[PDB]
Amino acid sequence: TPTLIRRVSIEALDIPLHEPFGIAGGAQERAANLLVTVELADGTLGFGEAAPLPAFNGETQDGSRAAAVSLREAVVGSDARAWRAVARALREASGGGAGAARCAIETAILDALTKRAGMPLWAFFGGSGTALTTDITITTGSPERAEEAARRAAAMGFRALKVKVGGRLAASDPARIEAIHAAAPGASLILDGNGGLTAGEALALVAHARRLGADVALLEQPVPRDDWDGMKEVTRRAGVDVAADESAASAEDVLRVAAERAATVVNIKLMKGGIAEALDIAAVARAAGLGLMIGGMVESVLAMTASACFAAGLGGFSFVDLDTPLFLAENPFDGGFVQRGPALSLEGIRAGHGVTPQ
Amino acid sequence: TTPTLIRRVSIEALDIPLHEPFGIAGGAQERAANLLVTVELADGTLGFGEAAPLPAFNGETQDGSRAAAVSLREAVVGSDARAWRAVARALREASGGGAGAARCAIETAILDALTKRAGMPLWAFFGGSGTALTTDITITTGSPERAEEAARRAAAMGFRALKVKVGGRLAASDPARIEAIHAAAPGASLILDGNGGLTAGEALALVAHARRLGADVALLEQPVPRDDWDGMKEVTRRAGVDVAADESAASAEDVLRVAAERAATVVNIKLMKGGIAEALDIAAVARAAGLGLMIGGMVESVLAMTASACFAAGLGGFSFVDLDTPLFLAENPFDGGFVQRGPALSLEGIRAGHGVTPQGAENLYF
Repeated sequence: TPTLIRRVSIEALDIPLHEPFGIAGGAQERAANLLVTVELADGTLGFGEAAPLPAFNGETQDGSRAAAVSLREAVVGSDARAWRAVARALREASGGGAGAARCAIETAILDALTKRAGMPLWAFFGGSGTALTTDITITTGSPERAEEAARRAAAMGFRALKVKVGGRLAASDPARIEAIHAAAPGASLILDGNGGLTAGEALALVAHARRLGADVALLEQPVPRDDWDGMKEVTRRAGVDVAADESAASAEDVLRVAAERAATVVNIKLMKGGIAEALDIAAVARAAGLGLMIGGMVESVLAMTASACFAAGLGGFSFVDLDTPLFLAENPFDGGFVQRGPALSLEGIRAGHGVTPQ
Repeated sequence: TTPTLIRRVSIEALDIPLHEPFGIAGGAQERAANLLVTVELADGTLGFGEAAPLPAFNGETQDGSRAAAVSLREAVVGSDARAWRAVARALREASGGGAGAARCAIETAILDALTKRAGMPLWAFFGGSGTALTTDITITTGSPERAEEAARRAAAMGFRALKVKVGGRLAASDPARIEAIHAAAPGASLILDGNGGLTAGEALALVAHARRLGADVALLEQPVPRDDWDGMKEVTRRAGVDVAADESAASAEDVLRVAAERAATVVNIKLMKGGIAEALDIAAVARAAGLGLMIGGMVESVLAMTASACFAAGLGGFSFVDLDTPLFLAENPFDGGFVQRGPALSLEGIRAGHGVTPQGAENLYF
């Protein structure tokens, strides 16, 4: 059987970070990710990315590697056509953990499966469209640096801006939103708390934004997941859409998020629990009445093209937050999406997710 | 020219004789009055689908479905088969969520063409969790004698699960019907299917009867009508066995509600109620909500049935398989599909699409 999985290889994917559009970078961070290569018995190669992020859920580069080395056995000798069974077997074999290693494996599998079929991964997911419009992140920091980044972004076509708020440097938030809004007044704002706010603090921030004139399109995970009360409060009161990220870790979370009104939008990420889980979270969310958002960790072109294919294929996504390749200094890959400012195009992808290592 | 654009959709009569009429709660089908939909791609790939509307189930007819497909042609012809979800979304919107059987035919024919030209079996497309299923078989309305008979024949062929139709014109039969069945197939699990032609009162009593005869009633299926939500709730609470929503679970939305209201513990998913896209969403909401999954159908040939088996076996996770209508048809106008060995359905020989091919047509180009 030409689809049996023959080998799973794992190597470093260390990709330097820079600030988009020229600006002064600083101390030089790197995205410490992994490239997973799945090889079928007929020689087909599929490709996936593990982008673990410690600050999001404690997963790490070496930990993901050790994870995939372990899962390797449970995958080798299985049929790639049995993709959902393998994803199940991966889940059982990791105790439900190690979401980024499993994501890399499932992506590599589906990439191999669809590319040998002559099929684009966007079509596999449904091909509702091939075009997305992404937001771009305004990196935390000065009121004056946020001004300049809002300015540059607007200059390259970006009309939707995701602004990190709270936590470290939170006293500056009001000034930041001031400067960003005055710099890019035509621009839409996503206020992303990453669980860093009290309910009261997030309300005051939205209220200040709107009194300025800013179109606040969305308030993202303002309070921590365990603050169900804060999530319900903010959703009830904000008068804008509120997104669950941490509060939407499973399909069972989105039923709860729906039934309690803890948010109106779900941020879905492939890296969190893999493609099988993410496909279920999206159907439950759409059934339950909530808006759909596609996101990611700090991902190269490979993992983001994959997310793009999922979102474009499934259709019906209101928010797209897939800007991470703009923050990368190098690109070790051929193919993938085509970007024109916020405009993302998958028209050109004809086989799997179309990304291949140079 | 893009190979996967839809150049032509045909629709033709698919009339297959039933040996005996297929009796449900107030409804007999004496012919399967279905349609065959053929989608042809620009590269020449043919994809095949089946509309099996069942008037007695939800009011769709052969001719209603035929006219609906024709009205929908523009949402289909000239569209890319790679965009199957956009096509289903556009059929669903131009239909208002009606015309389920026509929409299933079309999405089935598109997916069939998309996968076959790609050399991908449909069960693989759906997830490939397995390639084998075990079907129940149905003991349809009539005397308590032709049921006694039917139950022994099924038990001998290997059927460990029996679905007994109940209610309607002949509901005095049911209590004895179930006696004659348990005695003849003592190893057999039972599904009592009401097709909404009962009250709660009856449903619960009819269970209780069966329970104390020693019968393993494994499921009570939709005993009350679709908009008796209180009755579904009551039977789910007091029955003591699993309850399936069928008529009450036509959208993923209904399934969320069925879960939250505790109106069933099981969902009967059919490709034909709302098409394949609707069905994918319902399966996910159903496992999310903790509901068991049942894969069922209308009165379908080998074509729509194999599509369903590819769906259920690809997805994995199904507790009930009720895919037994080809057993009731006096002919099989198709080659390929699942291989059947009594209750056993095998999909291993399906190499591309659903593997089914046929052995005046409405013809639609542009």
